[PDB]
Amino acid sequence: CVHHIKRRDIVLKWELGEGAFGKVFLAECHNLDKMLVAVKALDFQREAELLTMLQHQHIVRFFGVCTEGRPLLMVFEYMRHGDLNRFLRSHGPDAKLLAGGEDVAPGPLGLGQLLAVASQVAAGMVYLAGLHFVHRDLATRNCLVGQGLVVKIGDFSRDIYSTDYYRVTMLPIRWMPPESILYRKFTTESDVWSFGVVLWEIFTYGKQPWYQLSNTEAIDCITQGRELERPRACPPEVYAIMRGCWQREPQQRHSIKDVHARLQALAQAHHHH
Ligand SMILES: c1cncc(CNc2ccc3ncnc(Nc4ccc(N5CCOCC5)cc4)c3n2)c1
Ligand SMILES: [Cl-]
Repeated sequence: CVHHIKRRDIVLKWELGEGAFGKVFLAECHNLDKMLVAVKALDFQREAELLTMLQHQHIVRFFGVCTEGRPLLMVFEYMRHGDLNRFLRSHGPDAKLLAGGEDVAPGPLGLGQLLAVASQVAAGMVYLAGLHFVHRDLATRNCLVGQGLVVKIGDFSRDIYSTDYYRVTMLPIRWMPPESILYRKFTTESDVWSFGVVLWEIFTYGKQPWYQLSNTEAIDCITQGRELERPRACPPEVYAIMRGCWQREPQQRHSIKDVHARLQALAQAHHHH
């Protein structure tokens, strides 16, 4: 089902960044005549199958693979502003004094932009839950930002701090509910919990959840029922949505459809203000 692209049709331009299990290049792709794309260089067939199967406005567009020798390539649409975690951090309260001279309006993202970012990640999660698909690793580091604040889920691995994953098989324990940490029970309800944690990342401008703690201390705090504090930039109504995602019992957590509807209502009420 995965579309195969000829190596000759892929012209690598320059590296955009590099992660753990691969590199990311800006490239030009022919016969897709001349298109600007992002190429990830390294199961490969299973991850490619998933990206082929998924098709939504808030899931990164996938064009196919190149298995003509080595290295294995994955072709995606180019998302200009990169990963959402770095985007949040570089557009936070300390965006002006740290940004470059050419950078357009350096400063923190306003409430309207934070809600639009949150609403687009939720739209992608609504699509995944409708297909009974469990992501298992939802976090801003796995999201991408394109021109005009277009936000999409881009991956189904890399990290900002090495502490994002815990060796139990690497688990993103800071994003996980107690049933996932304790029994590896992954469901659309464990994904809604991770979405509540993504909301916390958005409203802290990309801070690591439980940053003050080591992964073993975070496991203890999470399983004991400790809740992440309300971020300074988070309105009380957004924190109430986070708490709805964080109900201890998986079946008591708000559905992603209701979370999305509430984020969309708040975003619409703030558009003209
Ligand atoms: C990340 C999240 N989700 C999916 C991925 C792979 N998939 C895709 C697809 C399309 C892409 N279009 C542009 N950029 C992409 N990724 C990219 C570019 C630069 C960085 N860095 C490295 C660290 O310092 C700052 C710059 C990071 C990631 C990208 N990744 C990657
Ligand atoms: Cl509340």
